[PDB]
Amino acid sequence: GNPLVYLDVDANGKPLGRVVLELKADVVPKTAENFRALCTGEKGFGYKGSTFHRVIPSFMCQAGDFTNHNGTGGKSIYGSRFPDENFTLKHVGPGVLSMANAGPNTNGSQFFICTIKTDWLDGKHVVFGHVIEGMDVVKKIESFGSKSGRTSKKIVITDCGQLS
Ligand SMILES: CSc1ccccc1[C@H]1CCCN1C(=O)CNC(=O)NCc1ccc2c(c1)[C@H]1C[C@@H](N2)[C@H](O)CO1
Repeated sequence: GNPLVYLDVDANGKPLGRVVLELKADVVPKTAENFRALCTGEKGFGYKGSTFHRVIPSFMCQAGDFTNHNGTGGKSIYGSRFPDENFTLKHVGPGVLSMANAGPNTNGSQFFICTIKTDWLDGKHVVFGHVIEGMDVVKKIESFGSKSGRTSKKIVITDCGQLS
């Protein structure tokens, strides 16, 4: 079946709660596996201790640059980049989990959680899961963003892992 993973998120060193994500290994196994392993940290690196670096209200919350912490970095469990697996899943609404990229076939570790339907990203960003619970925590994160993407508090994934 599909993995269930979690992100525990702080704002300025104080807990916001837990986001639980289903990873659609049934549709995008390579993309799901990358995220799963970055949550557990089992390859020796991952999301623990990294930030939501770009948060745009009424759009999405972006994270996963655990190398440069500024939106330029991150890496996959396979290497520095990996191909777009498929575009079967669509950006249908709030809670969609999708890969950030620098154009075709540049998936690394950066990802975003949508807070609206972002259907204009269909065919460009690989969707690979969704929020199961903790959408209220995603809304808390969203509230510290701005149209520029700059956050008013430092938003950190303090812990993350796999539930099943
Ligand atoms: C910025 S609002 C926005 C507006 C329109 C479309 C998309 C976006 C936003 C919101 C949703 C996702 N997203 C974007 O994806 C923007 N694009 C980046 O932020 N790109 C940085 C980025 C991503 C992945 C990777 C690297 C660098 C590095 C490391 C490794 N992966 C590879 O090797 C390539 O270089």
